[PDB]
Amino acid sequence: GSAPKYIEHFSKFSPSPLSMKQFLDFGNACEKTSFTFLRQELPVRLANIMKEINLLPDRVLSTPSVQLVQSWYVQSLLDIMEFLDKDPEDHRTLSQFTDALVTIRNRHNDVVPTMAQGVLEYKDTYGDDPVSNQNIQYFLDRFYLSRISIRMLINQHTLIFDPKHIGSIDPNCNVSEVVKDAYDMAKLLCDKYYMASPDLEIQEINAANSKQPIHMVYVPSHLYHMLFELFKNAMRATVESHESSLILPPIKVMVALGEEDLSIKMSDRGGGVPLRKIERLFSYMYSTAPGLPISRLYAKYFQGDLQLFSMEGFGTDAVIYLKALSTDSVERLPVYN
Ligand SMILES: COc1cc2c(cc1OC)[C@H](c1cccnc1)N(C(=O)c1ccc(O)cc1O)CC2
Ligand SMILES: CC(C)c1ccc(COc2ccc(CC(=O)NCCN)cc2Cl)cc1
Ligand SMILES: [Mg+2]
Repeated sequence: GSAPKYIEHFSKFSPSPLSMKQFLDFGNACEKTSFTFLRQELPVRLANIMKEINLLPDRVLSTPSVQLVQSWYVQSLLDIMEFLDKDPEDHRTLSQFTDALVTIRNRHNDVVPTMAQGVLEYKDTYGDDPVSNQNIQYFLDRFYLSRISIRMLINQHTLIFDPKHIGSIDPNCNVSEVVKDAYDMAKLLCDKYYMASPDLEIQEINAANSKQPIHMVYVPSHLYHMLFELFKNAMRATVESHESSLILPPIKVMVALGEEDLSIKMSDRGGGVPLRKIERLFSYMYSTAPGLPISRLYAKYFQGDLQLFSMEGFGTDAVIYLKALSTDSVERLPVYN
């Protein structure tokens, strides 16, 4: 096989950050453009991250968990080679490719629980010192980011080439609606496991159009994933702090739209978290026993971020920061150096 020389040639190239605007303009600006493009860009982004995997020490590199995904990436890389020589125009050369993408998405579905079981066997084999933390944390933020960037291209392709929504993108994303959806769903999960559930106050704030409901251009899939996780905590927290009590304070969410920042605060009153312990809530390692950090990545992905400020003995605040503009909204891709 040539896979390591393939990795070699394509780890030369750089991932190409796309905007929302570009993602949309594919709308269709046609399959053949999407094909000719992706059959370069995927290899590039696969190659790039696979080059980084290979830079891990043998004590990590050797472990079952790693080699397994390292394998998947190869099998995937290879699958996309097949289409380098093939010319578009042929409606069947395009068809077989879409299939190829689907099979690859579905091959990679377990990356998360898998990487986890590698972390875990590391903590027990080698230990949980802070330096191990920074390394794991450095790498996985990048790995998992890279991972997201790839899913994004793949869904974009398959969902279009099978109109209001444009694949995983809503150009008219009513944010509050997504917020209810994530809440309702969390409420369901909460009630089920707890027989109660704090209510939800939402309040919009439209800087410019002081009155108008807040539409934005996003991948609502991603926005849900994040909101959902945040609620899960806001509820778990709110409940356990007040199980000996009667009255269950709601979960206030605020949505602010400014000149560039669309911000979402999820205030709970769950007896909060002392500052010392906050960094840890984003640590892949220090939260492996046998969430947020991934939700954080999803934010950073289109140039946003996700922060916690709690007040030990009151409650936590959790802000999702999104760029307000299709123009300022570009992929954050981990890149080689
Ligand atoms: C590891 O130590 C701790 C972690 C967390 C909390 C407290 C911790 O020790 C004191 C805190 C909490 C847990 C249970 C009940 N009430 C609050 N959390 C929060 O306040 C919280 C965290 C995240 C979030 O999105 C919302 C929250 O309310 C949970 C974590
Ligand atoms: C399972 C996955 C997520 C995993 C588990 C564990 C790790 C641990 O990563 C470490 C820990 C220590 C060192 C010291 C060193 O030798 N530095 C030289 C490197 N330049 C390097 C690395 Cl890459 C990474 C990834
Ligand atoms: Mg923070």
